[PDB]
Amino acid sequence: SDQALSFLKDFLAGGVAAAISKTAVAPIERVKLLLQVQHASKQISAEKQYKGIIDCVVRIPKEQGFLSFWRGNLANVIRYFPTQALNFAFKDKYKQIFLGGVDRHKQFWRYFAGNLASGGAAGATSLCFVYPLDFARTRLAADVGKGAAQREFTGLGNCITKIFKSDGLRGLYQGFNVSVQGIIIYRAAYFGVYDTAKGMLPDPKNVHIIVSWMIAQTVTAVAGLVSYPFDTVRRRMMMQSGRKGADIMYTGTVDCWRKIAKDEGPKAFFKGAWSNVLRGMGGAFVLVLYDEI
Ligand SMILES: C=C1[C@@H]2CC[C@H]3[C@]4(C)C[C@H](O[C@H]5O[C@H](CO)[C@@H](OS(=O)(=O)O)[C@H](OS(=O)(=O)O)[C@H]5OC(=O)CC(C)C)CC(C(=O)O)(C(=O)O)[C@H]4CC[C@]3(C2)[C@H]1O
Repeated sequence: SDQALSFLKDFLAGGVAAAISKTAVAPIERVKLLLQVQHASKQISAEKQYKGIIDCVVRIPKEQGFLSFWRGNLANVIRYFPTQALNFAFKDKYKQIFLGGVDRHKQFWRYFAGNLASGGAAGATSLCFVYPLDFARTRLAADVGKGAAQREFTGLGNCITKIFKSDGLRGLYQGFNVSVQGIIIYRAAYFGVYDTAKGMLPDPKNVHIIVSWMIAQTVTAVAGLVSYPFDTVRRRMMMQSGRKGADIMYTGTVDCWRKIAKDEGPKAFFKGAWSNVLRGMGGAFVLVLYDEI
């Protein structure tokens, strides 16, 4: 060996691992979505909206079947491979266009900005292609329907083809913009918090290693909380595609930040935020157990 098809078995493993953690936490990921976008559903009346996580998981199995926890999951397992291909293709290029020729230690802010753009551009590129999967994934999760007769979509494939035959690609991509704003916010917080933090803590390796994990998670959760409102409006807009007239609670991104803060208050933006913290730590934790011989 020295060129034994090495580069791709990682790819397979990397995707197989991704599939496993996503599927493991798919149940809580669905509860977080429901709580997040239920207030804007055609199915969930006001007298069906869940009181929280427990209320939700205690009711879902009975309402739609135990397997419904995995409703919309398929897209989670797919997305990995197509996304990854696109990174091998642009991520590096973006790094050099924006971070090229700048020394992180002698230009902190020019590195902060360049790195945002670097991640912002790449994210926008990948989204551009797999966004639809996130769309379907989110639409299906919100499908609180019971039988295939009280179900908005009979699946991912249908969900895609349906909305399209209803709004072309425009429907399938609602929330795009704000999700791109969100990504930059996520990244600014992720790093912003890791820089201030790297100093407030002992970097001489002296800090067990497991404590190092819990802090990485801590940082992933903080970053995820700061950009959560953006995720919230993003999802709320996805909900609209296909809903021709009447119920249209939102018309545009601004129309969304608007209605919410008004009708739902200053926090509706964080509906599912805690659930999303659990989903994230749970996932990172699954990747831990996964590393078995
Ligand atoms: C408005 C919002 C909220 C805040 C920002 C994003 C993410 C958290 C942002 C995030 O993940 C991004 O952040 C990572 C941390 O800095 C960055 O890694 S890094 O380069 O190694 O630093 C990831 O890049 S990648 O190159 O590895 O692939 C990047 O992924 C993308 O660009 C994924 C595309 C599918 C978009 C990805 C993701 C996740 O972690 O849950 C994912 O979908 O998998 C998004 C969920 C959707 C929201 C939630 C978007 O709705």
